[PDB]
Amino acid sequence: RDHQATVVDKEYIAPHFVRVRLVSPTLFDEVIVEPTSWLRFWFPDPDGSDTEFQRAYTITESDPETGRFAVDMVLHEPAGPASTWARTVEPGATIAVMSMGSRGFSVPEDPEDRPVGYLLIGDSASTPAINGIIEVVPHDIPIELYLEQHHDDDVLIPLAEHPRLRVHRVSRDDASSLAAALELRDWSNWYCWAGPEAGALKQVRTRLRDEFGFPKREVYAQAYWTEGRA
Amino acid sequence: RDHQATVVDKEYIAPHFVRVRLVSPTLFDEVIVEPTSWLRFWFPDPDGSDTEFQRAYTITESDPETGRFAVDMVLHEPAGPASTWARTVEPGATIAVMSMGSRGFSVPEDPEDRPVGYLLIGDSASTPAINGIIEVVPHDIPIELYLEQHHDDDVLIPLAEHPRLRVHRVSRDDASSLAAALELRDWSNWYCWAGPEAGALKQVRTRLRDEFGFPKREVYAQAYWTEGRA
Ligand SMILES: Cc1cc2nc3c(=O)[nH]c(=O)nc-3n(C[C@H](O)[C@H](O)[C@H](O)COP(=O)(O)OP(=O)(O)OC[C@H]3O[C@@H](n4cnc5c(N)ncnc54)[C@H](O)[C@@H]3O)c2cc1C
Ligand SMILES: Cc1cc2nc3c(=O)[nH]c(=O)nc-3n(C[C@H](O)[C@H](O)[C@H](O)COP(=O)(O)OP(=O)(O)OC[C@H]3O[C@@H](n4cnc5c(N)ncnc54)[C@H](O)[C@@H]3O)c2cc1C
Repeated sequence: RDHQATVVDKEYIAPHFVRVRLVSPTLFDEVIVEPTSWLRFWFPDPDGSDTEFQRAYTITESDPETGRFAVDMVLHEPAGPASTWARTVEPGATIAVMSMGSRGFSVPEDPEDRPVGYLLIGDSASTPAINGIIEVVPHDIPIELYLEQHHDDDVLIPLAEHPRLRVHRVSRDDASSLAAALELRDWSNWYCWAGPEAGALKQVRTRLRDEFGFPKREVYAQAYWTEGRA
Repeated sequence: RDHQATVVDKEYIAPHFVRVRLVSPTLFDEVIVEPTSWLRFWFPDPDGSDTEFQRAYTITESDPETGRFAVDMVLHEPAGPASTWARTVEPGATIAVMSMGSRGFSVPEDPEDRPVGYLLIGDSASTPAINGIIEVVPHDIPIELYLEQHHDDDVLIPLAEHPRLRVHRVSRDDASSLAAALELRDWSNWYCWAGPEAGALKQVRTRLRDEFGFPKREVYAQAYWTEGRA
């Protein structure tokens, strides 16, 4: 079930990173926001037709009592309907939103059931999701963050703070760069959350399973976008 | 004159080796970056007072058009105000920086005026400076690199690539270990750049002059730190 949402504000978090604030009073009814919770939007055709384009974006602000919420959107090159929308939308615009397909992230209750560390892999598009994860990881658990870099402005996108976060930025030469940048160490009992580009995710998953020995139950991997395709 | 710099990013190049990225548009108004160029930072008191502590760090990244730059910092043991800062600083923090007393490294333009080889001596603290040197040494000039080792993780600190680079690692038993490790060979017309610990440098200089026959003008020696002293 979709809901209509009205844009109320727009803030430039980084030069190519736009936070769009909306309101949808019935959206969060029985829908609890978790780390990496996301929404489907039906974005308008920039060229003016009635065709709409469904894209996914992570929730970065939420107030269930008012239905106010926000999403952070990368202004990527080349552009698409959603990033064009982020660039040009003004408060007062409306858009249909839906919550369906989103599984949350959670740290186990028992400390002795928790991973001995989190391996987070993504880029600018999954930084909202990864930031939500970092904000809930206990302070005594280390975090190895790998961010595939596409522009110099990427370093300006704010990251969540954590006392045991170690950040690694990866220059993308091809789809093999992200998997090759991963440190070869002991990954025993670690948990991996990966939301990178589709072509890079393929070679990342292969490395996690075969070389790093990650079990399936300790990996969540979803392609957040695809190079050269919608 | 100092300039205010804002921290924009932090990356863990090695487990005890942190690259801190900053921005300061006015810094590169009168500063030209050369190999081994360094800056003076006024680090804050980790204990929370108004006292500041001036320390030197090598420029590893620089963009004069935007004012963005980076330094690589060793997380040493025992810690000091600067390495504590490297461990604990978050993006958005500010710090005063100054360029004063920094002389660069250069290779003679005339090939017949160039050294027949480069003898590079240092450790993790002078590895950013040494890397900058390696990157500009012509491919037909051999490089003999000696790095005094303090921890096993020191081999994880990336070195610059060079077709004629030969690396030698030295375990430190005392201030005499580094000098004794140097190979006794013909060093005629070689050039030496040395930035090790102060006590080790004293005995290195003596061996360069008294035993290896290095002229004073073919040697650059600068102590980068002192054992048991701030
Ligand atoms: C669960 C989920 C959550 C997501 N959350 C976010 C979020 O919070 N913030 C965010 O910015 N993105 C997020 N994404 C990714 C976003 O949906 C994609 O980037 C999407 O393709 C952008 O839609 P678009 O209309 O702008 O471009 P599209 O029409 O899909 O593609 C047009 C062109 O732009 C390229 N392109 C698309 N995205 C990128 C990109 N990041 N970087 C470089 N090039 C790109 C494409 O390769 C293509 O060539 C999420 C994806 C998923 C699956
Ligand atoms: C021109 C110049 C450029 C330099 N560039 C760099 C650079 O790019 N990256 C870098 O990491 N360092 C660099 N150094 C060395 C750095 O300035 C010293 O390590 C400095 O002492 C660090 O300041 P601190 O506050 O962390 O420790 P301090 O307060 O000075 O000393 C605290 C304690 O830690 C010890 N200690 C200090 N440094 C080290 C060290 N490397 N290894 C082991 N023990 C140490 C000291 O002996 C002392 O006991 C440079 C020095 C010079 C002169």
